[PDB]
Amino acid sequence: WTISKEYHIDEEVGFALPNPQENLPDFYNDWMFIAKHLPDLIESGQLRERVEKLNMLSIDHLTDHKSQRLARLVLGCITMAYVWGKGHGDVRKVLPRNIAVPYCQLSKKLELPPILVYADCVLANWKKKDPNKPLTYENMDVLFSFRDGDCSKGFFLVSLLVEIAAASAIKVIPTVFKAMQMQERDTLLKALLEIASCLEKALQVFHQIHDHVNPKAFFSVLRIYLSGWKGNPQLSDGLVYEGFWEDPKEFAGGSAGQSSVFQCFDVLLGIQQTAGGGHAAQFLQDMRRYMPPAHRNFLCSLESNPSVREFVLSKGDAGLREAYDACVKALVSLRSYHLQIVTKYILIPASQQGGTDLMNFLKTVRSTTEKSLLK
Ligand code: HEM
Ligand SMILES: O[C@H](C[C@H]1c2c(F)cccc2-c2cncn21)[C@H]1CC[C@H](O)CC1
Repeated sequence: WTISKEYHIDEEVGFALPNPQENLPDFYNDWMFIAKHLPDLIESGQLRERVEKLNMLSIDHLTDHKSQRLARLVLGCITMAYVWGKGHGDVRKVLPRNIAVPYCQLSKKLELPPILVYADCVLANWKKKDPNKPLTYENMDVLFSFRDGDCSKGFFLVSLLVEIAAASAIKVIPTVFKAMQMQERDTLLKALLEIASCLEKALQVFHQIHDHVNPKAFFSVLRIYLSGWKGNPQLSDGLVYEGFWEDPKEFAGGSAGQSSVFQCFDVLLGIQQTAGGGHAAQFLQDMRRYMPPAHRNFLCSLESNPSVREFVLSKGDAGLREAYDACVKALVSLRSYHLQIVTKYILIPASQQGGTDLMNFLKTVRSTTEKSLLK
């Protein structure tokens, strides 16, 4: 009773793909070579030609979901490398048909947009060095990078380690809703203290970012390859997916608003982050379309259950209010620390070279979390 079945949420890894596939069938060896040698092919300036000189491979040889997730990540990384190139200005506004058609095919099959997404580069872009050793940074590695010294391993692994840390709270969600219907007051308080404990533990995981991500490398390099073609001046009308669409289609770039973890606690605790017409709420709602289907289904199914904030508010129980508030406080702590990280990794490098609009969105989301406190 957690239903890792219907909503595809693993007990230890959570929204992450449990044990992602490292290699694709030999049929797709031409795809795998490009994706694995992206730093070299970009630096040498022969990535684009090597992509242009590909044959349209059929997505029919991708049998299981794991291989379909790998190919999504493989083609997603190739697309970002093709579009952005060296990342200095020369942008390709047309994705070749031999890449654009199979990518769009597999994208429709997995109900995800044809752009690199959080679920590709974080949830499915990992492996454990020794399978018998635990899930720790030191025992882990990413499958794909963009450039040498892009700090993508540190960026993707720390996001994943945070996502895994938060999974420990997702398994107590059924207990929260059942304790509410059965009116098991003490169980609900204990369940809320357990969620708060897990979110407090996930804050220490964030600390690891400083050890494996450099401000200059993230801002001047990594940031470029995660950028998309929705509201982007250097791709005004979007990107053309050759032989699939007639018109250039606009797709949003990489966003952690695509992480189901933070969105599900915002829903669970009844923090009005999606409710309203404002930019912040609209953006977070849009990013749900960039999540795997089972995961966006879990978020609306949580919305379909009675409110935890309203239940706690309906009772003159200080102990239940304190437990609920510990969860909210743990979320404000994560977002307050995250705002400090964004100052180091975006605000300062930008000053030594937009960023204010990103700061406003984050401060608003944090504000909304802060205002959800009962007191
Ligand atoms: C170098 C470190 C990091 C930087 C520079 C960074 C930057 C940003 C920026 C600029 C945003 C603005 C909105 C967007 O994504 O479109 C954002 C949002 C977000 N980031 Fe990070 N981030 C970092 C690390 C992390 C990590 C490790 C996580 C863990 C999962 C994370 C979780 C989030 C979440 C959940 C959001 C959505 C806003 C919210 O719900 O508060 N970020 N981040
Ligand atoms: O915030 C965006 C980046 C986004 C993101 C990925 F994309 C991939 C993996 C993890 C994360 C993450 C953590 N916290 C924010 N994120 C960033 C992308 C480039 C844009 O130009 C500016 C926003």
